[PDB]
Parts: sequence; C-alpha cells; structure tokens
Amino acid sequence: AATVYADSTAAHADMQGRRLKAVSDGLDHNGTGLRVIAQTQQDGGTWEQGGVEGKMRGSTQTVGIAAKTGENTTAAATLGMGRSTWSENSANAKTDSISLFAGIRHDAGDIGYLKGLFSYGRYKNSISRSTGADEHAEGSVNGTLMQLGALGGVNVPTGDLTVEGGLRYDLLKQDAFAEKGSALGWSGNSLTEGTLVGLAGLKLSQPLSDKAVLFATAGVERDLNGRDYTVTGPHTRLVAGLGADVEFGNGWNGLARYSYAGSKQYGNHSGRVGVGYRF
Ligand SMILES: CCCCCCCCCCOCCOCCOCCOCCOCCO
Repeated sequence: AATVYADSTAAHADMQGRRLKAVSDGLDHNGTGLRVIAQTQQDGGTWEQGGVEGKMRGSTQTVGIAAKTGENTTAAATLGMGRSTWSENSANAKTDSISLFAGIRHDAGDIGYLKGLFSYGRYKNSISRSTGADEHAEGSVNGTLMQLGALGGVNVPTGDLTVEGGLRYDLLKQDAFAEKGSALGWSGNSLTEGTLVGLAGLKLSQPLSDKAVLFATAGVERDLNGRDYTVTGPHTRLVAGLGADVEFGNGWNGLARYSYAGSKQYGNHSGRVGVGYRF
C-alpha cells in the first residue's frame, strides 16, 4: 500500500485547480490597460482518499499580467511556483511545482462572456515513508499536469450577480520512479490520467465605493469521470467564499480572497492575497 504517491499527486492536482481559478478570476477585474499582479495563495485541508486520511498544506507564489487585447477581449498569463505537502499515517510528501497559466475571455458586449483557460506545469513529489523501526524509504517522482478550461458566464445585477459554468480537463502524465534507502522499497510505473470536471458558480459583487468591491461566491465542482492516481508497481463539492478588490491609488490595487471547499470526507481552506499594478 503505497497510497502515499496516489494521494500526494491527487493533492497537487486539487491545488492546481484553484491556481487556475485564480488566473481566471483575474480576467474579470480588468478595466483599462494592463495589470501586473503578484499573489500568494495558501491552502489547508484534510482529505480521506479511499480509506486513508491525510493533511494537505500548500503555498503558491504567482506573478502574472492581464490586459485588454481587444475591445471585447482580455488575456492573462501567469507563472506560478508552488510548494505543498501531504501527510498520512506512516508517510509524508512534499510537492514542488512550476506552472504557467493562460486565459482568454471574450465578451459578448455586456451580456456575458466565454473564457478559455490552459495551464502546463511540472511537479516533483518527494515522499518519505516509515517502513519499519527507524527505517524510511525515500522516493522522488516527476509529473506533468495540464489543464484545459472552457467557461461561459452571464452577468445579471444595486450590485452584480455573475453566473459561471463549464468544464476543466486535467491531463496528468506522471513518470516511473523507485524508492532508495529501504529493503522494502517500491517502484512504480508511469501513469497517464485524464479527468473532466464540471464547474458552476455564483459571484455576488457589491461595490462599496469607487475604490472597493466585496464579493461572495458559492460554487459546485465534481469530477465527471475517474480520477485515479494509483500507480502500478467522485463527489460533488460545495465551495463558499469571500473577497474584496481595493484600489489604493496611483495604479496600485490589493486583493483578498478566502474560500472553503467541502464534500463528505473532504474539506479545504483556500486563501489569497494579491497586490497589483495597473499601467
Ligand atoms: C514558493 C516560493 C516561490 C517564490 C518565487 C516567486 C514566483 C514568481 C514567478 C517568477 O516569474 C515572474 C514572471 O511571470 C510573468 C508572466 O509572464 C508574462 C509573459 O508575457 C508575454 C509577453 O507578451 C507578448 C505579447 O503577447
């Protein structure tokens, strides 16, 4: 039972979906010219993954730009470096990751929009697992995760209700690996796994003034097919959330988001602070 590799990979993919959310949220904010954006997203939950409880923690720094590329078009490109962990009985794991995120949002005048999202990242999972009495196995595995996203949104309003919904496809290719350091060390084969995710969501923006807005978010998210990262060697979550963009003046804006995702046997706190500069 090397469930620790499946689980850490799963924990990374799950974090990656929120990283993509953040870049896609960055498509909405834009007014005038071109923004440059620096962000920290922290993550923190527990997760029973088929009999095994674990604890994920995660930190991601991102730098990004977004800009009106057209009278009705917005584009964003973000670069993200992540460090996350995953714990279990007997074993824990640290994931390093480097990811590029890209998004385009086309508006149909004021009635709604479509978004395309894409991401390519690499990851490295370092596992150590107690295998005995002061005996550990160390194991190192690389993978690639790609995401593709299509969302449509309408924009009904006294402040603003946007409804938003679509799909995200996660393609994970993970390399073969082998553990050093133990006589009951384990090897595992490469793994390709593609998962469609359905997404649906509500954003209630209320502007406070000319220089600040607060939003509430409620959302739904569910794998539409299998998401098995068990190497050879599906529940709906509700997410509720809060936010606030503020214009500090002289080009600078700030950003605060907090979010909780839940299903049976899953719970994750996601937070986010961003500082921004509009040229
Ligand atoms: C967990 C610790 C990590 C600390 C590191 C901090 C991460 C920062 C990432 C560094 O890169 C920043 C730059 O990212 C910018 C995004 O790329 C924009 C590319 O622009 C394309 C050029 O435009 C052509 C016109 O279409």
